[PDB]
Amino acid sequence: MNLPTAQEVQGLMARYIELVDVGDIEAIVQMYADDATVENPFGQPPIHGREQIAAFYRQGLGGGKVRACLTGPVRASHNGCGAMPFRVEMVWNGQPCALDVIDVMRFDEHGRIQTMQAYWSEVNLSV
Amino acid sequence: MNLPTAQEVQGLMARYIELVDVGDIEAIVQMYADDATVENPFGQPPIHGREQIAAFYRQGLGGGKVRACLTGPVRASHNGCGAMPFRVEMVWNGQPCALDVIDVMRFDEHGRIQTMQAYWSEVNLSV
Ligand SMILES: O=[N+]([O-])c1ccc(O)cc1[N+](=O)[O-]
Ligand SMILES: O=[N+]([O-])c1ccc(O)cc1[N+](=O)[O-]
Ligand SMILES: [Mg+2]
Ligand SMILES: [Mg+2]
Repeated sequence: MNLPTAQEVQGLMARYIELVDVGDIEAIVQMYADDATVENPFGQPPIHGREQIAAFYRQGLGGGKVRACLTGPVRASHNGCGAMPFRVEMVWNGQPCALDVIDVMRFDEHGRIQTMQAYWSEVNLSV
Repeated sequence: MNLPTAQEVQGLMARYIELVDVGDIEAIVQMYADDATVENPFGQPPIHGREQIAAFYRQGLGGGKVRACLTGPVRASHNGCGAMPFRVEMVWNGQPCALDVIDVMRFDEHGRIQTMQAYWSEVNLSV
């Protein structure tokens, strides 16, 4: 595809959450542009490139026991960007916990994620 | 205050929604830096400065019949920024309607909104 339309952004961002929810690290990485950046949480320096991004998702999702679901609709733009609210459920030293997040994404002219910014801070974590 | 902490960002952004919900145009404008920008929706060129911002809110809220409420928690950063999901309820040619929005804000070193970006597109509008 080219620069995704608003409807395509909504589909791609929902697909991303699906891949996080099942923990398909390789499929997530494929959604990113080869030189994409991730800022997690927003406020921290970006990581760069598919290998660093793969390392990120392997760390976050490789231990298993992670689920993610949209908590409301994707809000898309007409310039290939969008924002979405979701909750990540995991386990903290064996206890269930949740993290509320908003991701902002910009897609490139091939429909790949160029930038991801994950807004959250520690008070978005609940035990 | 100085650059708001994560907790202060959560308070300021929730306060903003409160002021939108009651329609206090003057109090909203006061939350913005004198030279702030608003991008509504994200993808459109910014408006600039408190007068243009006041004109924006007078247009959006001056006709009355607008409510706004968070639909989930504010996601704040440690660098004075945050993102929040909310729903705006209004009336379209006399019929109830809703718009789902995510605002991203950056605050300045005085606790005023420097930039606001409102993510939404037409399929976030429901009649
Ligand atoms: O660190 N996180 O929990 C996180 C934040 C934003 C995301 O898009 C995905 C994840 N994750 O893979 O879990
Ligand atoms: O255009 N809008 O509905 C809108 C979008 C983002 C906002 O922070 C506020 C409003 N509003 O005043 O209604
Ligand atoms: Mg490229
Ligand atoms: Mg200033």
